Amino acid sequence: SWEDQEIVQGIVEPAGTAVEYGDHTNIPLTSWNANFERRTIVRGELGMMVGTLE
Amino acid sequence: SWEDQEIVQGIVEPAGTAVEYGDHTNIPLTSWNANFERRTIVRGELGMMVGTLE
Repeated sequence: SWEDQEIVQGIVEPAGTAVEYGDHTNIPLTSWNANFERRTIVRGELGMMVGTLE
Repeated sequence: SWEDQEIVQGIVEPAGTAVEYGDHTNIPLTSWNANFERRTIVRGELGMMVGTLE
Protein backbone atom coordinates (compact mmCIF):
# COMPACT_ATOMS: atom_id res chain seq x y z
CA SER A 1 0.00 0.00 0.00
CA TRP A 2 3.08 2.28 -0.55
CA GLU A 3 3.33 2.85 3.21
CA ASP A 4 3.94 -0.74 4.30
CA GLN A 5 7.51 -1.66 5.17
CA GLU A 6 7.87 -5.33 4.25
CA ILE A 7 6.23 -8.25 2.46
CA VAL A 8 6.49 -11.59 4.25
CA GLN A 9 6.21 -15.15 2.92
CA GLY A 10 6.31 -18.28 5.08
CA ILE A 11 8.26 -21.47 4.41
CA VAL A 12 8.04 -24.70 6.41
CA GLU A 13 10.63 -27.50 6.41
CA PRO A 14 9.42 -30.90 7.67
CA ALA A 15 11.88 -33.31 9.24
CA GLY A 16 12.04 -36.98 10.13
CA THR A 17 13.61 -40.22 8.92
CA ALA A 18 12.26 -43.71 9.43
CA VAL A 19 13.87 -46.36 11.66
CA GLU A 20 13.74 -50.15 11.54
CA TYR A 21 10.92 -51.59 13.64
CA GLY A 22 11.43 -53.13 17.06
CA ASP A 23 8.82 -54.02 19.68
CA HIS A 24 10.68 -52.46 22.62
CA THR A 25 12.74 -49.93 20.65
CA ASN A 26 12.42 -46.17 20.97
CA ILE A 27 9.82 -44.45 18.80
CA PRO A 28 11.46 -42.07 16.30
CA LEU A 29 9.75 -38.72 15.93
CA THR A 30 9.04 -36.25 13.14
CA SER A 31 9.00 -32.46 13.45
CA TRP A 32 9.06 -29.24 11.43
CA ASN A 33 10.61 -25.77 11.29
CA ALA A 34 9.30 -22.46 9.98
CA ASN A 35 11.06 -19.44 8.50
CA PHE A 36 9.72 -16.12 7.26
CA GLU A 37 10.90 -14.18 4.22
CA ARG A 38 10.84 -10.38 4.12
CA ARG A 39 11.20 -8.07 1.12
CA THR A 40 11.47 -4.35 1.82
CA ILE A 41 9.36 -1.79 -0.02
CA VAL A 42 11.34 0.98 -1.73
CA ARG A 43 9.65 4.31 -2.47
CA GLY A 44 11.12 6.47 -5.21
CA GLU A 45 10.16 10.07 -5.98
CA LEU A 46 10.64 12.52 -8.83
CA GLY A 47 9.52 16.12 -9.28
CA MET A 48 9.48 19.18 -11.50
CA MET A 49 9.73 22.96 -11.15
CA VAL A 50 8.39 25.17 -13.95
CA GLY A 51 8.75 28.95 -14.22
CA THR A 52 6.63 31.56 -15.98
CA LEU A 53 9.30 32.88 -18.36
CA GLU A 54 10.52 29.33 -19.00
CA SER B 1 -11.00 -57.80 50.60
CA TRP B 2 -7.89 -57.44 48.46
CA GLU B 3 -7.10 -53.97 49.87
CA ASP B 4 -6.97 -55.19 53.47
CA GLN B 5 -4.09 -55.76 55.88
CA GLU B 6 -5.34 -58.25 58.48
CA ILE B 7 -7.91 -60.97 59.10
CA VAL B 8 -9.32 -61.43 62.61
CA GLN B 9 -10.78 -64.68 63.98
CA GLY B 10 -12.62 -64.72 67.30
CA ILE B 11 -12.91 -67.58 69.79
CA VAL B 12 -15.65 -67.54 72.43
CA GLU B 13 -15.21 -69.69 75.52
CA PRO B 14 -18.57 -70.15 77.29
CA ALA B 15 -19.01 -71.09 80.93
CA GLY B 16 -21.76 -72.43 83.16
CA THR B 17 -22.65 -75.45 85.29
CA ALA B 18 -26.15 -76.75 85.94
CA VAL B 19 -27.55 -77.16 89.45
CA GLU B 20 -30.48 -79.08 90.88
CA TYR B 21 -33.80 -77.32 90.39
CA GLY B 22 -35.67 -75.58 93.17
CA ASP B 23 -38.55 -73.12 93.15
CA HIS B 24 -36.92 -70.71 95.61
CA THR B 25 -33.25 -71.55 95.01
CA ASN B 26 -31.15 -68.84 93.39
CA ILE B 27 -30.74 -69.14 89.63
CA PRO B 28 -27.29 -70.09 88.29
CA LEU B 29 -26.05 -68.04 85.35
CA THR B 30 -23.97 -68.77 82.26
CA SER B 31 -21.41 -66.40 80.77
CA TRP B 32 -18.78 -66.16 78.06
CA ASN B 33 -15.45 -64.56 77.24
CA ALA B 34 -13.86 -63.77 73.89
CA ASN B 35 -10.33 -63.76 72.48
CA PHE B 36 -9.14 -62.69 69.04
CA GLU B 37 -6.32 -63.68 66.69
CA ARG B 38 -5.07 -61.53 63.81
CA ARG B 39 -3.10 -62.62 60.73
CA THR B 40 -1.64 -60.19 58.22
CA ILE B 41 -2.34 -60.28 54.48
CA VAL B 42 0.28 -60.65 51.75
CA ARG B 43 -0.37 -59.48 48.19
CA GLY B 44 1.50 -61.02 45.28
CA GLU B 45 1.85 -59.17 41.99
CA LEU B 46 2.61 -60.56 38.54
CA GLY B 47 2.27 -59.12 35.05
CA MET B 48 2.91 -59.52 31.35
CA MET B 49 3.99 -57.29 28.46
CA VAL B 50 3.14 -58.13 24.85
CA GLY B 51 4.33 -56.36 21.72
CA THR B 52 2.47 -56.27 18.42
CA LEU B 53 5.12 -58.17 16.44
CA GLU B 54 5.60 -60.65 19.29
